[PDB]
Amino acid sequence: KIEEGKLVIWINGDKGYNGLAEVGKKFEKDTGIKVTVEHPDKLEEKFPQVAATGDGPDIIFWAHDRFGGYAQSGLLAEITPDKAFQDKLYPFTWDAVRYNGKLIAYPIAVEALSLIYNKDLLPNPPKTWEEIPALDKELKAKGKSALMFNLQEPYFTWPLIAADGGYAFKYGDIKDVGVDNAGAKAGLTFLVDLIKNKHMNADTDYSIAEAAFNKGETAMTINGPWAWSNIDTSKVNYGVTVLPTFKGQPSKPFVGVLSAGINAASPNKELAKEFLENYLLTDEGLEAVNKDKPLGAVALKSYEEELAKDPRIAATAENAAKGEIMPNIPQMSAFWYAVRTAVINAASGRQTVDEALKDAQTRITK
Repeated sequence: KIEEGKLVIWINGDKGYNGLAEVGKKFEKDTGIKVTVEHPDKLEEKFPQVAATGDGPDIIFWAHDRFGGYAQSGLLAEITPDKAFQDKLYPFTWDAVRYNGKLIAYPIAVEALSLIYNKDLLPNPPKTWEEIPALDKELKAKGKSALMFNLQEPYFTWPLIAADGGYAFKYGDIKDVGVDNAGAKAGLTFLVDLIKNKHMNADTDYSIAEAAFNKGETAMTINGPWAWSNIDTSKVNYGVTVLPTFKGQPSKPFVGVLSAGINAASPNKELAKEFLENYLLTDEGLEAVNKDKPLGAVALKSYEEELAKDPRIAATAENAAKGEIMPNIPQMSAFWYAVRTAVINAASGRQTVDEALKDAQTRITK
């Protein structure tokens, strides 16, 4: 099964696995324990198959949303950091790793959508959604549009739909979803109106929105940190800020937390805890991973205050703190399917905000 006296770590190849490997050697030279870092493909799929037979890595890195399912099968060890350490990280990053009331992973990085704007076309971006319809009319007078973002994926529209009262699964509880409540309806209605008044096209997807923004056709777009590299090479003078409010309340973008779990079958749990708590989750450890490939916003308060010197990271973290934690539970799949259909049928008059959303509520509660 899992070897004793060492650490095998799994993380995705699109991360700073080389940087994490450096943090490992730093551990080796300090204990004599070899830390092997691997980045298998479909690792999010291989874990539940190797761990089930008592095998696999000691530590697995991945987005928090898949961890609920791992802990459901008892593949994850309940971690136990003391109050002192828990305080070194942002409180909300911890709610992302709580399952059935217990902590099942350490939060590493934070991710969330932000409002991106062309500083040349829009010196002062709108603080609210309600002021966007008007703004678009002004920009139309010059041949430019106000906003353009992916409308096909609920992941991009959820921020608005949930701004006022809207929410996925109630914190923990699965029989309590806020998809067809008054808030979600108000938000989706405002979204559909923008499409009806021609302020936005119902066929706008990711590629179209990105092209429009980079070619300088539209003033704003909603995207994540993974999109910045594209805009940089576009030269366009852009900025990243907090998302607009809707009816006085903040937009609720889903939050993704890159988490580090400990294999339940691992005989090196104490070592894993040592590595993660005193070697990785430190300003030096994270700065070694971030240098390889940026993590975005981090859960470690001390280091995050250092990364926030970037606008873009600071905006990411602000939007996240106000966001909603992606459904950690396994019932997540239904939600995405249900909401996606609703927004689409709602946008193309196939159904009304009431019908669409109501059908989505049942589909998820079943």
